[PDB]
Amino acid sequence: PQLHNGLDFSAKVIQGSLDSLPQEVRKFVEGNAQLCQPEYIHICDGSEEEYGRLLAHMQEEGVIRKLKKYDNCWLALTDPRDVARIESKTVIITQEQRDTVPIPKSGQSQLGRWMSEEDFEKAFNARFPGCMKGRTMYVIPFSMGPLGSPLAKIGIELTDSPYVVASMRIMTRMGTSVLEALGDGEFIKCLHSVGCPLPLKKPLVNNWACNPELTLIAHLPDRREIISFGSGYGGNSLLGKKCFALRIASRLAKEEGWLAEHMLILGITNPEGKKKYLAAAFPSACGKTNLAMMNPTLPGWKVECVGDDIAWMKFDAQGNLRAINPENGFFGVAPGTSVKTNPNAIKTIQKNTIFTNVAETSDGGVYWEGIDEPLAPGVTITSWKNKEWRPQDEEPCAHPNSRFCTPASQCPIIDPAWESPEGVPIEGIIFGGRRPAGVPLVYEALSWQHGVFVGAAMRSEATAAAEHKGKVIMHDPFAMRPFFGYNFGKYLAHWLSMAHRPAAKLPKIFHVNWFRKDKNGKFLWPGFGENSRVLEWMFGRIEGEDSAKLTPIGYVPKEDALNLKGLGDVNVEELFGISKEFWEKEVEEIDKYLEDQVNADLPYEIERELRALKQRISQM
Ligand SMILES: Nc1nc2c(ncn2[C@@H]2O[C@H](COP(=O)(O)OP(=O)(O)OP(=O)(O)O)[C@@H](O)[C@H]2O)c(=O)[nH]1
Ligand SMILES: O=C([O-])C(=O)[O-]
Ligand SMILES: [Mn+2]
Ligand SMILES: [Mn+2]
Ligand SMILES: [Mn+2]
Repeated sequence: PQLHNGLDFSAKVIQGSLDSLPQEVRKFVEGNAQLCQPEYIHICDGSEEEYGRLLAHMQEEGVIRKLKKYDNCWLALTDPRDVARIESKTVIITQEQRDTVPIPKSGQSQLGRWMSEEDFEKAFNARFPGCMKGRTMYVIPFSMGPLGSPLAKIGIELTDSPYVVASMRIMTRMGTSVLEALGDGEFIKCLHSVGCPLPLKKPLVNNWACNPELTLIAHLPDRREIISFGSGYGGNSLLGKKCFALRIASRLAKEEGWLAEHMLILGITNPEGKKKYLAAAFPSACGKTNLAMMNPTLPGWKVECVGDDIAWMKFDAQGNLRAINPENGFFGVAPGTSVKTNPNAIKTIQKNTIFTNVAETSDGGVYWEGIDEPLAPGVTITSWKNKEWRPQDEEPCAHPNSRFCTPASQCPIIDPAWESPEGVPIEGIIFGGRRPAGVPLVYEALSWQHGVFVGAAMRSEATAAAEHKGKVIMHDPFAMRPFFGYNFGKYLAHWLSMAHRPAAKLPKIFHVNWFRKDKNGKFLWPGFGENSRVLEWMFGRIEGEDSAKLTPIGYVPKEDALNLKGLGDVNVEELFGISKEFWEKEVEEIDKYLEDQVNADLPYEIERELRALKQRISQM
């Protein structure tokens, strides 16, 4: 079948067989092996023996360090330039720009970066040829969602980073059994490279292979391809997560009639023995993980975690909105995690966990801002910059977007239906973001269409999860601004169309704000475990309790309708204060944003809600 072989990479396979691969999978492996020119090919089997060799490899290359204080925990330190997502270098390629983003009326679009095929071809050909020279190409077969389940989606990620392989083993279901389930079926093509071919032209920082200058994360939904170059950080390199399960999947969901959202899924049980499931979309670094693992302070209440970041939802034959968590672990923000804020996370991350960019203690432990644990005398701290660090410096010991990567099955409060292929029934959806002023603690939408408008109007302070600085209040509708895989106007019409479904049991929609501050600049709400008091009110509202009061922005709890026992000091007046002056400016900014950014793709029912809210505020 060949004249000089040349295209047969069988001699370079150090684990597995190209013969054992399905036809379309081998073509994908061999085609990119010809282009990237790796020295070795490793077909992953997901075994414990393989994971051990990958760790020892990384440890011999100075990529990770063993945290001897815990059981099978490891620390990785990255280049300070490769620490988070880069929204400005995350592009979607479609034939028509209108399929990716609405055509803005004035400025440029904030709802996604579109790039033509012709432009991406030039960018691709300038990066990937020979990019894996001297390195191993790992072939990761992985499933998003329970293996063998009909709703699960399968991908193949090619990467030259063992750090990516080890993280994908935690965050997805990967190995030989996925190739057996895939067969000749369709799979999502994922290609990743750190962009540092050997021999090294440039010296690496902290032994972290990356190419910041050429970083590009590209999505080709028409070709079911994800192509990532230059970055090793999880959001850019774990292509099953944000790239697949949110950006690519949101477009497939639009085409197939389901939903892919940036949401946690939890189950909450009340003292009367009743349990309901809730989903919550908060922007990055705005509280999803802490809410989904919450230890409630109300007696008789129990929270269980289905997932903390991504939800795939679909109406069943009975009209229930059912959700699954397609992920296999948690990729959570480390700073702020303590026994008092998220004790269930502390119990989880003590074994089989990979930490990135946190501080190391001299006795083999971890440290970060907000850990709230004193160290023993003589224990010294090494910062994420691999330097000596004292508590009286200015640099934090851990990067603000440092992460743990831990298996979901180790969480003490993991929900017993978290791997159920039928999903869990959602009865409530929660929106919310970081708003230091104006936005009350919690309110309830007036209808399904008003609730969609509430999601579309979400604003929040910038965080360390992306490249945004200044804590400026940005728009982040549905917490999905960095993750839309298609036109945001069509996304809104997709959400609105669910109210047309026959026998659809539409959940209630709430909006919360844990982050409101007083005149002094400190938080008015204790949050974390105390957020169970807000969830209690939502639970009763779903049951139909008459505990709400009508306001121009929606329903708020009645007086003495929230359980505030054990606090008392809470300035309830400022937690639910609705200033006409604040909200007149808020609707103006929402109006200017929706008019410019969504333009002719803005559904009329969203504009009608904007006009209705503007009228109710003027009547105050
Ligand atoms: N004041 C206050 N801070 C909170 C609360 N919940 C979480 N935080 C802090 O906000 C930061 C982000 O919390 P996470 O739960 O990790 O945010 P996330 O939504 O899961 O973010 P991603 O994983 O990037 O999607 C953490 O450092 C927490 O300490 C809260 O209820 N009140
Ligand atoms: O990493 C995440 O979950 C993010 O950036 O939202
Ligand atoms: Mn997230
Ligand atoms: Mn999280
Ligand atoms: Mn309608």
